[PDB]
Amino acid sequence: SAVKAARYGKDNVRVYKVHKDEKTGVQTVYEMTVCVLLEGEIETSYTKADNSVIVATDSIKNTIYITAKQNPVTPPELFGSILGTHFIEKYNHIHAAHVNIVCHRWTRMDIDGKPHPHSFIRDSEEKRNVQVDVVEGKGIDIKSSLSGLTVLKSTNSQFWGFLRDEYTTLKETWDRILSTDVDATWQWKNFSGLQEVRSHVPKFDATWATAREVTLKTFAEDNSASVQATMYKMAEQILARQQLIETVEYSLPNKHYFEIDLSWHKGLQNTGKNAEVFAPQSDPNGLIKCTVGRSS
Amino acid sequence: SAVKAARYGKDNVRVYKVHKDEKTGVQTVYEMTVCVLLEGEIETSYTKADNSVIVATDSIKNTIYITAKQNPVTPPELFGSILGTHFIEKYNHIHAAHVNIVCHRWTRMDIDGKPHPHSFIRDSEEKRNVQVDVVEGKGIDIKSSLSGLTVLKSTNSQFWGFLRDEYTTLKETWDRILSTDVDATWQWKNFSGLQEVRSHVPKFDATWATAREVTLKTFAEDNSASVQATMYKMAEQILARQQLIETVEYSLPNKHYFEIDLSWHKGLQNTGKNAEVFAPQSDPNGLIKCTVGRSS
Amino acid sequence: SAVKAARYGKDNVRVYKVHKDEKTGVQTVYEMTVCVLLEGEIETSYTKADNSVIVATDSIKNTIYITAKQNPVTPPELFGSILGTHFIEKYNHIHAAHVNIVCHRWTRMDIDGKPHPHSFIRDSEEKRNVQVDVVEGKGIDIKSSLSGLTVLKSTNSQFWGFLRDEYTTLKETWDRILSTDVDATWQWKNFSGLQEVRSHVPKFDATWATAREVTLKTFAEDNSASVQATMYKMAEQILARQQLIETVEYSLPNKHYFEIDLSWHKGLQNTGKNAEVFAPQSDPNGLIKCTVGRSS
Amino acid sequence: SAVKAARYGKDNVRVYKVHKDEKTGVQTVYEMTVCVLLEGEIETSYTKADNSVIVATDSIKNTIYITAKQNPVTPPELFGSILGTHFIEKYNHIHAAHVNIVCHRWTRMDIDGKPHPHSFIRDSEEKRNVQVDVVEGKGIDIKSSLSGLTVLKSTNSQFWGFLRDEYTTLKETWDRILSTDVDATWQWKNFSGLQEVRSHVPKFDATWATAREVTLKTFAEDNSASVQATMYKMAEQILARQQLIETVEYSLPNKHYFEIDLSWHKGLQNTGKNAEVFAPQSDPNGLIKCTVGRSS
Ligand SMILES: O=c1[nH]c(=O)c2nn[nH]c2[nH]1
Ligand SMILES: O=c1[nH]c(=O)c2nn[nH]c2[nH]1
Ligand SMILES: O=c1[nH]c(=O)c2nn[nH]c2[nH]1
Ligand SMILES: O=c1[nH]c(=O)c2nn[nH]c2[nH]1
Ligand SMILES: [K+]
Ligand SMILES: [K+]
Ligand SMILES: [K+]
Ligand SMILES: [K+]
Ligand SMILES: [K+]
Ligand SMILES: [K+]
Ligand SMILES: [K+]
Ligand SMILES: [K+]
Repeated sequence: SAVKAARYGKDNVRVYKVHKDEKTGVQTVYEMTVCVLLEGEIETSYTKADNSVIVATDSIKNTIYITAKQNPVTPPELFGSILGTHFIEKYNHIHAAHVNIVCHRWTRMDIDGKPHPHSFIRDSEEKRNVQVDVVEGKGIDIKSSLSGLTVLKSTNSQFWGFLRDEYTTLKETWDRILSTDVDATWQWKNFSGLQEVRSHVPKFDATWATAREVTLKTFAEDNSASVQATMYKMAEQILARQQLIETVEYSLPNKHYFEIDLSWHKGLQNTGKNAEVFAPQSDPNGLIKCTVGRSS
Repeated sequence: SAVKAARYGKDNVRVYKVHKDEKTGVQTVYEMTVCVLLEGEIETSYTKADNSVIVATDSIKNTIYITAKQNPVTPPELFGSILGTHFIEKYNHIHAAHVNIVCHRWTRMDIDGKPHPHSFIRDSEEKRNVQVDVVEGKGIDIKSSLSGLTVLKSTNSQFWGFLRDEYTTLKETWDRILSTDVDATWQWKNFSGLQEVRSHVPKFDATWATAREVTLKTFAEDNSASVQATMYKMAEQILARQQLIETVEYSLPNKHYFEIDLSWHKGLQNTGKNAEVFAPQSDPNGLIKCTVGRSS
Repeated sequence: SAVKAARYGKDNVRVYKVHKDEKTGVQTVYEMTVCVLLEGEIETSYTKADNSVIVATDSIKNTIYITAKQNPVTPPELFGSILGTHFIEKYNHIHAAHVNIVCHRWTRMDIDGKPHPHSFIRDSEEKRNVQVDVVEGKGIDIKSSLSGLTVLKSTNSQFWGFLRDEYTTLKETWDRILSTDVDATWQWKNFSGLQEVRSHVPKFDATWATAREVTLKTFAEDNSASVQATMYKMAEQILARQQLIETVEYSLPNKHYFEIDLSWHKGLQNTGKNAEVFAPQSDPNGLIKCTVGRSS
Repeated sequence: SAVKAARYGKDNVRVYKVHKDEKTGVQTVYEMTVCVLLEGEIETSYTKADNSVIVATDSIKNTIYITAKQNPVTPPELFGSILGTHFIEKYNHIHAAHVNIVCHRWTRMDIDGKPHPHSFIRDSEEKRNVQVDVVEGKGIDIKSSLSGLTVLKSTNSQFWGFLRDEYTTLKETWDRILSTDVDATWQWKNFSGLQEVRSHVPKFDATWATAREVTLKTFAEDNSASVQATMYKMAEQILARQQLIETVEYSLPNKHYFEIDLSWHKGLQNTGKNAEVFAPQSDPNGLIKCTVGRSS
């Protein structure tokens, strides 16, 4: 027995930060949940009860608050990079910092057609996330993503031409409902360190916007041949609009809505072109995944 | 031993309905979760294993789909009334139908500044609900509500002047964060039956809008003296804008955001007027309730 | 507009307490989640921004910890009564205290066939709860319950003889699966105050045990004619074994397990007497309720 | 743009299976949730709308039921291997099958001290899982695990000697509460195919038992120097008791229970050796991970 891999830290650290413009009086809020796990020469904490190598997770928690107090918390890619870099620069024996950040939505309220200076609404459970891995001597690897974006289209979704054998019962369809929870991730080119990350700061919010916009427009306008075909179109467009991204990954559940045959009741017609009332299925659900990169 | 009270039925029935305009091609979707519990001369099903008095919950499920297929599913107040009335009119021994409906949000997508004809987004977990109790010989009682409306204001919330004794540690404040999940219910005047409910149909969507609008504006503009004082203002305004409502009830959690003293670290100032980074508290939470009616 | 009803306090207060026997070294842990809402002459806090009538919810939180420190936290019926009584005795303007307690399971671990002195396991999400309403001049009303007790029987459950009409599709069955999450509540005779509650302390744990035992044995041995018939048998037995209880209420979901016809695949037989593989249904679910009292 | 990676299938497929002994009348139930994702020459389904390469996820669902009907569903390692092998043997273009199975607990009820023939109870949310990856030409890789095993010890947990600097506030302790949700995984040596997996069937249940037993005993008896030190002891013991396992991985959250200083209230002593009432913390939580292998 020997330690082959190990990391530890503090998870689920909720953090809120407010910015107050003294000139305009407008306030802006940010809320996130942070997790920081460290790697390094810490094996002895596991094998010899040597806690001298342990930067207490409680201390990691304090550090998250302190860093948020002295640095911008947005874009999350930047905050994560600053936070991760701190650990590998401050502690000689810590060689990797793994920072995950989940950003919660606090959209400014519009009252009587005017943006309110200090009132916000949680419009959607959709999240914007980042996974920032700061590895000593190996720069900063960043994976940005949007998740929990739940959508549905009532038509212009099809699924036919699939393999049919003795295990097949699914009927081909040229008009079905398509609903999913979008989980899209774009992996950035490795960054040499904080300076390079900072040099590209504007691209983070811009690329998130691009990803979300491409996602929504493609979902709404593509007369889908399958979840697979539609998600690929999203990925290729995103790669074409941001050269600093290496790959785009999508994980999409096919949240099924089943037709309900009611012909047994007074010959009521509710299937095919007559389908109006459907039964949303909680489970099971198809799960379609794809990682798209640039061709050589 | 004897049955003092009893009701049974089907809960968590997911229902989706689509409307397709053949003229414009625009489609509109509706999704809800329905629960129908019946009351009546059914005691023998419990005491003598007499299932002859039982309208199978599976049949109640079928009835929900059938009713949704042959009637409008909006406003929910109407659908609930139609569904409830069906049970007490169809079965002589059933004297009460309790219908609960949770409406899920499927907001039409805007693509390139134009509303899309058949694509929707789940913008928020906020729900619009109704509890419709159809009692034979006693009309229809309806309670409408909005829930899961999560908001936050970064200032203009205060709390001072409260009772202070040996159990008190809370410091008075003239500037704090206020965040809550709004659960507001407006109880309608009893309706004599389906005809009367139908005669007031336009008022349901209109009153829901009023309640939501009053909620948001009051929350955003009231320099709150307490959750209690602010919620009362919301209630009185709603009662003043809809004569057919008898009471307005609010249940609001005070989702605390605690200041974080960081002065122990290099004299960092993060409290009082210097407070920027806060610790959102998952629990516990204050819970403030109030039912407001008209004065005599 | 006027306040018709109002209550406020602190919800979701997590509390852990440990007892350490200095003689044996054996430690025993207790964990619960408490909610205390107060009623009284507090209308002005809502109508006039008068916080002088408000016992801060933060103070209510402190009081919960203090009371747990100076009193037994079990049985929950007792702790709830002590806590509720404190508020109506300490504050002249507070006339009702509503205490809800959810008790979490921390069962002592058995290691090598011997009970461990200080290690515990969360065996099941099943909870033991109490709702204690202390009303000045009207004694103490207590509702005890067990919830989250999930069970399943693979046979000896039937359902036939139910009403059949044009809305019915359910096939009669003489052998089906029955699974539910038991929520059982026994309402105690009103107690005049703390002294009377204390005089009956042993009966609380004893009655909870009786309720759980009757529930499990009846569920396992009754060749069920319906959920209704089986739950009634449980209720009548509990009432017969504890004279101080006035009513017993059950709320049981019928968590359906559907047969899967596989005859389309190589004539595979998986229905009726050949049924082996089933599809558990997440939703919808039947919901059966009954409140049983003593006959006159 | 080109597909770099892709897999798809059906997730959250609930499955129940019952075994009925005609001789004794004793019935035994099994319930699980299955996910099967396939890999292979399917890129064209994403890039050219070529569904001919798609084995419908609905068909994958049917296959799960069929396989469960014609094969043992336990141990899960075996069922997963059989199911995964089916896909790569049946479809020439499918080269990998990824099978995840979550086993739910249905423990036989004991009534009056006797095991009941057909009644079960969900004793704990603890799960037994497997991840079976069947790769054509590369055998079968299996990762077995237990998760959701929630435990707590009230003493014999310590944490001192950790790094202390300007970010540290945590006080050293020689007596604290330790609670966690155990997630333990043991990775098996690669198996050449179904025959080899079948040849080791008895070892699966035996090793799961060993892992659970070592986990519970070590947690209860180790006067813990840290979560790190205690989890390592568990891992090394498991590796020493099953030669066919290559690594053991633990992921443990440190679910904090904070002391509550009540000295501000009548000098009440509730800290240090006087600590009785604690505040369980929902978040944040430490997260400690380690993968232990055999030394060379
Ligand atoms: O067991 C522990 N391990 C840790 O790494 C730690 N950090 N703070 N408290 C802790 N406890
Ligand atoms: O036990 C049952 N009670 C019911 O009321 C019912 N309705 N459908 N199936 C049922 N099973
Ligand atoms: O708005 C508030 N109402 C209350 O009753 C209270 N108690 N503590 N803090 C509070 N804030
Ligand atoms: O879009 C889809 N992709 C699939 O792979 C599939 N399988 N069944 N239905 C499906 N729909
Ligand atoms: K370093
Ligand atoms: K699918
Ligand atoms: K009737
Ligand atoms: K409060
Ligand atoms: K009083
Ligand atoms: K039912
Ligand atoms: K193959
Ligand atoms: K920790």
